[PDB]
Amino acid sequence: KLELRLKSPVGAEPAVYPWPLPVYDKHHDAAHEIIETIRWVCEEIPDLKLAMDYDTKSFESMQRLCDKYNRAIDSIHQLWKGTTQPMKLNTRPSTGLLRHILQQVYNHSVTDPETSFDLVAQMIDEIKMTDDDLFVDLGSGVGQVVLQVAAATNCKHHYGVEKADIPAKYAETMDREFRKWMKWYGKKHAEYTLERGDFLSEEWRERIANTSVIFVNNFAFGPEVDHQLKERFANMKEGGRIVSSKPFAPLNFRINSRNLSDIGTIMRVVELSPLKGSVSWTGKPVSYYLHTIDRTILENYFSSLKNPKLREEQE
Ligand SMILES: CC(C)N(CCCNC(=O)Nc1ccc(C(C)(C)C)cc1)C[C@H]1O[C@@H](n2cnc3c(N)ncnc32)[C@H](O)[C@@H]1O
Repeated sequence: KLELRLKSPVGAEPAVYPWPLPVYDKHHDAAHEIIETIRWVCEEIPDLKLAMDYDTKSFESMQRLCDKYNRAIDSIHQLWKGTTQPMKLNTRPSTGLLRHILQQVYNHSVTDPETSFDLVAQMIDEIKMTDDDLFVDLGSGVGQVVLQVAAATNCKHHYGVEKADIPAKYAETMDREFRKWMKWYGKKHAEYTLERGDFLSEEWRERIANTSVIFVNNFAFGPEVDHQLKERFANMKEGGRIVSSKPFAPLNFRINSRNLSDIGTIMRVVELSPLKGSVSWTGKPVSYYLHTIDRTILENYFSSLKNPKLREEQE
């Protein structure tokens, strides 16, 4: 049992990798996870970076990297017992670190098969959230978007619902791995829960109604599903928000007597700035749509109906 070990910068149990190092997929292996972990822990701790071309296929070369990191850590834990203040323990991971952490968790969780990551990141920055908010990802897969958002924001709670057996199972793991690795790096996340469920179900009806921020990746959703979703969103509170990959109402909705009951009567819809250098499987750059529950649109229309002048114009 030849092995490599990395010490936690905050004294959690060490990460232990068997030799020879496992490959995760055609683009990810333990070797580079190790290397990358070291680089990121160095970003967490400037002194560690100060204190610190490799052959990822030589055990001795890789052990010289680990020992060197591990000694630098010991040395840093000593420095903190002195007057130097330890790394503050309650912080959120930088975006960079979070990217690594999520890659790492994926690798250790999903054993059989994240440009989204960058998009989600853009959305986290545009969509201000606070401790008032409840976030849900509808059709949450293995959970990566809940985890990312839960790591980055103050929402009071974050949920993901997913109905298929496979992804839901991985999600149970992704949850354990995530908490484990976040403890390893000494970072906080907001509360979250990843659940099995169908978000079209009667329980979810009320839950959708009380959620203030919904992400849903509905591009390939069919008419029936998008329509059922519209009927769920109709019950949401003023200022509720939905971010999606396909808009649930037209962007220039003009309210009139034929379309009174359409969901565009009750929501502002905007196209969100795309991410430069993004390109979907289609070939077109990726755009995203923000809907904000705003029932003043319907109010003003009905006001207008009462005003004979404004009534004639329309008419
Ligand atoms: C492709 C989507 C939908 N989703 C998985 C995607 C993983 N999560 C995201 O990608 N979130 C996200 C990403 C980007 C944005 C932006 C901000 C718009 C860019 C917003 C949200 C399919 C999963 O839904 C389940 N699923 C499908 N239908 C249901 C259902 N009816 N009930 C429960 N789960 C369902 C399926 O079983 C499948 O497991």
